[PDB]
Amino acid sequence: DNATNVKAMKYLIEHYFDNFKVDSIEIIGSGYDSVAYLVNNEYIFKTKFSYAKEKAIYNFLNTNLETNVKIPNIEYSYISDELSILGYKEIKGTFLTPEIYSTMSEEEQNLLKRDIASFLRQMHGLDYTDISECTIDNKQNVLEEYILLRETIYNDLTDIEKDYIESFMERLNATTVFEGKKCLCHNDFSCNHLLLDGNNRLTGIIDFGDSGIIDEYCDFIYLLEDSEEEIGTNFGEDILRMYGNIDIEKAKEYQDIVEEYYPIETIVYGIKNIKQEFIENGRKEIYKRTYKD
Ligand SMILES: Nc1nc2c(ncn2[C@@H]2O[C@H](COP(=O)(O)OP(=O)(O)NP(=O)(O)O)[C@@H](O)[C@H]2O)c(=O)[nH]1
Ligand SMILES: NC[C@H]1O[C@H](O[C@H]2[C@H](O[C@@H]3O[C@H](CO)[C@@H](O)[C@H]3O)[C@@H](O)[C@H](N)C[C@@H]2N)[C@H](N)[C@@H](O)[C@@H]1O
Ligand SMILES: [Cl-]
Ligand SMILES: [Mg+2]
Ligand SMILES: [Mg+2]
Repeated sequence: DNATNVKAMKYLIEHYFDNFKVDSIEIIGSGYDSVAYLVNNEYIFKTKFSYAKEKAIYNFLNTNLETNVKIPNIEYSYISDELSILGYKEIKGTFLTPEIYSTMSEEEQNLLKRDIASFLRQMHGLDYTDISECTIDNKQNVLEEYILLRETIYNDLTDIEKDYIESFMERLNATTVFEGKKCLCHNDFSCNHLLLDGNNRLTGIIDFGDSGIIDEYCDFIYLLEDSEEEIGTNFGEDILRMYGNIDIEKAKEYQDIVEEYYPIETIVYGIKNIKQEFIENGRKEIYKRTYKD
């Protein structure tokens, strides 16, 4: 089942990109709706059975970004309703993790943080007129997701579940954090998308698949996150200081609101994609959070 999925994708790549010969192909990653392949120890091929926005973003950034940090440069694309494939040369490096960060010297850490702040400053500073179609309004997306809840499963939720959702919506309505600067954000800027070179400096960034014109605060939500997957609040805070001209408390409020939203986001994903286990997981997560002392 490892060896069979790969054969079909080898076939599709050779069918759709005429002169492309697959000598080797293995799985390097996968979401719940996509799979990524390392081909010829040289190319990444991201694939999905339903990437046009993602392509437009790479094409916009490879034109306009001034940076030594490498990003996917799309050489192969096939995009249709039922299948999408993007291919580009693998960016070489090692992914940032907590464990690697804790072994870096104070100075090594500082340089990495400066590299990050610098990349974000450059991306957030772009004139985004040429990708203006790629706007994203998170508040309005939540209101629309909430309506879909009300139209589907909300009435069958428990009272505890409903209180969690209502209490979130009360907070969404009171917050000011969606009313600030908009700019082009990576919008999934977690350390599993950041690549280091042999000196532990930022050498590449991947997965601009959720990128768009959105609140400036968006690109700090994972840098600020306190979890096993991410480095820590202090990492995000120092990066925020280095980046400058940004209200740190509101960045944290933004991050905290999105974190509160995660279980509802999980439920909504379950409804939209008809996957009951996601509905169950998000509801379960509500109980876990409700009972943490
Ligand atoms: N070293 C390296 N790995 C890459 C590169 N591009 C993708 N990957 C690997 O492929 C995995 C999946 O890639 P990614 O762009 O994050 O897509 P995804 O997040 O699973 N899919 P989607 O963005 O559609 O949800 C990554 O976790 C990483 O391991 C690359 O340029 N270099
Ligand atoms: N894996 C548990 C964590 O999930 C979320 O964080 C991840 C976050 O959320 C993913 O959402 C998936 C479900 O749709 C999930 O599979 C996620 O990977 C992801 O977008 C980042 N690139 C990596 C983040 N660390 C939460 N915001 C975080 O609080 C929680 O600790
Ligand atoms: Cl359920
Ligand atoms: Mg990814
Ligand atoms: Mg992605």
